[PDB]
Amino acid sequence: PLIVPYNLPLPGGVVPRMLITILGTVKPNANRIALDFQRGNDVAFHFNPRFNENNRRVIVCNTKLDNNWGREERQSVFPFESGKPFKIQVLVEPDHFKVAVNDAHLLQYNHRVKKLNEISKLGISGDIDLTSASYTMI
Ligand SMILES: OC[C@H]1O[C@@H](O[C@H]2[C@H](O)[C@@H](O)[C@H](O)O[C@@H]2CO)[C@H](O)[C@@H](O)[C@H]1O
Repeated sequence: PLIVPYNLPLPGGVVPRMLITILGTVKPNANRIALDFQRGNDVAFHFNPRFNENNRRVIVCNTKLDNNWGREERQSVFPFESGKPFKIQVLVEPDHFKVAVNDAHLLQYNHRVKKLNEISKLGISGDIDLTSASYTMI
């Protein structure tokens, strides 16, 4: 496995047709997972499954610019389960990140950060055993 938090370099940032795949297993009694696609200190795309926010499971997505969080986009469809292996695929499309979990479409997140080729790191954190993190051009 990989050590969490884990940093995956994205050389020359991202670009449409780039597919990023994260394989892991959620720990028992998990509280959170986070993917942070960063442009330097900014977070272009924060993808944050929360297992207990007011006794609901929710996915919170956002962007952080100059250390300020923007408007959250929330998704109540929640495909993760404590204890279970997962696959998160993030496909960069021209206008949005497209996220599928376990081969089922989950959400899209429109690009707020425009300099895609400067989004050069993915941080992976939270209550998971991380198996692999990689990318491919499709
Ligand atoms: O927006 C993503 C960001 O959220 C922070 O938590 C928010 C919270 O979601 C919101 O309901 C409350 O009113 O303000 C909190 C602080 O901005 C998280 O702390 C952060 O890690 C991100 O997940």
